[PDB]
Amino acid sequence: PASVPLRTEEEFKKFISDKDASIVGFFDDSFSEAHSEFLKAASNLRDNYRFAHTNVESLVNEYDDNGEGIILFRPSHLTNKFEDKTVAYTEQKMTSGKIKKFIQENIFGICPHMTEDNKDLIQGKDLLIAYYDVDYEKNAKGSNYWRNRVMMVAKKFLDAGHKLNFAVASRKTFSHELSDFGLESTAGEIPVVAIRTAKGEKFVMQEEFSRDGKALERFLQDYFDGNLKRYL
Repeated sequence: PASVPLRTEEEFKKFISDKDASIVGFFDDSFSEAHSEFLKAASNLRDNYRFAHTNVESLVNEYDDNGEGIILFRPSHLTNKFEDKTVAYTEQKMTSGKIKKFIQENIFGICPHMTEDNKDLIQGKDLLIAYYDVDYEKNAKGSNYWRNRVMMVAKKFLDAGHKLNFAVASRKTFSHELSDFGLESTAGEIPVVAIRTAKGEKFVMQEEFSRDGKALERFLQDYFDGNLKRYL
């Protein structure tokens, strides 16, 4: 069961309401070539993402116009003004390789919440993390407050040419990582920020994170300009 069959709208809504993203296939034909390739991708990536599919007419018709589509659904608690909750697979042809590329390029969006479960999928490319009291069980409000400030800045640099990934992470859960950056773990609300490049260079924001996001903005500008001393 690398992909969960969803036989009802209750089941589909239940599936997509998770704290992790959903990759849902919509096929009126359960034996199509494309349904086959869907299941191959689900099988290859079964531990990395949550796959489901459906042939429920009302659902396939809602999400696709040709009886053959895939929608990524981002976590509803992470919805934000900078991207949408859904991303439809846009290619005409469906292969497992192409479904794999699609999910990697799209599932996380601009600034995922990095967790113990997804951390190895977020890490590895040049990456800025903002560490603070991320916790959507007890602190949804403060979680969003800071993440929206980080995203508003990220999106300005992304919209310009710049290539860098962004994530928010619990300063607590990832306390061991902080020492790599000369940072300490606190219960504090105000984020600390460090970049690690894929090649291993580390850059640590020095100024306190201002609510107006301009400290983060100055840190990123300096990073891209190459005016930062690397940390160690």
